Amino acid sequence: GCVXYPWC
Repeated sequence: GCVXYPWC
């Protein structure tokens, strides 16, 4: 889970 997901 990258900061932004789904909009990473």
